[PDB]
Amino acid sequence: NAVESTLRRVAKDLTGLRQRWALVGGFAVSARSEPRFTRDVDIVVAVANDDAAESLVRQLLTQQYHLLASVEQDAARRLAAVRLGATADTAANVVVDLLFASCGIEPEIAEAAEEIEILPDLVAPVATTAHLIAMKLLARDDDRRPQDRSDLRALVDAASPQDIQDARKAIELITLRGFHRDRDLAAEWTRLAAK
Repeated sequence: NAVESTLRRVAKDLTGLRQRWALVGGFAVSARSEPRFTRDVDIVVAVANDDAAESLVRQLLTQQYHLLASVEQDAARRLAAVRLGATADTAANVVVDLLFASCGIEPEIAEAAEEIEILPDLVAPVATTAHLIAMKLLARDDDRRPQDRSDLRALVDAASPQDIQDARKAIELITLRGFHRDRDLAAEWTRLAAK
């Protein structure tokens, strides 16, 4: 409700700014598999560099958002993501996460995303099932994020064989770019799948 209002708002704001963007997170998993409880908006935004990301964040802070946190890292792309606090709606305050260089394949995710009617009269770009599988494998944390393991099950159960292969190729690109850190994500996937 308030979450849905925030989604519509950030959707219209990013598109008006001509940003290459895609929904990830709960709305996207819900769209690709089984609707599940979602209380924030998670978006990938493909931009050229940190300077472009910061220019976009300053543009949003002139509108109905305030900055709650920045995620910075030692990589060539120092700005990984920002967390914004939305005030589109008035029942409760709602978080909006913008991901720039968090998983390392933000450009490919925005490019492969597909237009889907998420809400009545809201068509938004949604990450592919394969890209969501890759993202959830990377982000899985059972002490801090137990929804990831369940989301991953739902996504794999909803995927086609080609989706699975696309996910494995998405994992290799993440790894080629160093975003795996020290982890063999494909081997982790195999072991989770054995159950």
